[PDB]
Amino acid sequence: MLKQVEIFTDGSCLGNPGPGGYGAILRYRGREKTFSAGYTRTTNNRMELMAAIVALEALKEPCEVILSTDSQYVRQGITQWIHNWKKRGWKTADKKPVKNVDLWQRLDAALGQHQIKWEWVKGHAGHPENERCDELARAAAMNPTLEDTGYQVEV
Repeated sequence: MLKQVEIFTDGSCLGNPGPGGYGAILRYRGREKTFSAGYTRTTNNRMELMAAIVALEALKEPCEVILSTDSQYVRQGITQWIHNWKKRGWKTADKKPVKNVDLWQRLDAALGQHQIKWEWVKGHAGHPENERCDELARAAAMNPTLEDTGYQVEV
């Protein structure tokens, strides 16, 4: 049994907005849990964030996690923006709510309990687990069954 929770995530979208989905693989306890769902109308950025949310939300106690994803948007958010957005109450410079604040806040809450180590992989050089996420995300977007409630053409 691994001594660290391993998480792999990916998200895909056919349009902007368009049908999209995510794939997440989680290695927790002695199991391998796979999560995937497609949404009728959403975006690539929101699916990549949803991948990470559902995997962390599965975590029932404070863990030491290693998250692997080739998503620029999650990376950008986590390394450059998230800190600053909390200091500014989740608003832009022109004082509006940040884009996808709904998901970034959800993600923020989900990271809180954990000791997380981020692994940013390049698309063409991920582990066998990242490729399966991609494949899952792509298949989910082809048969979408959920509604992305928080999506807005708007804010």
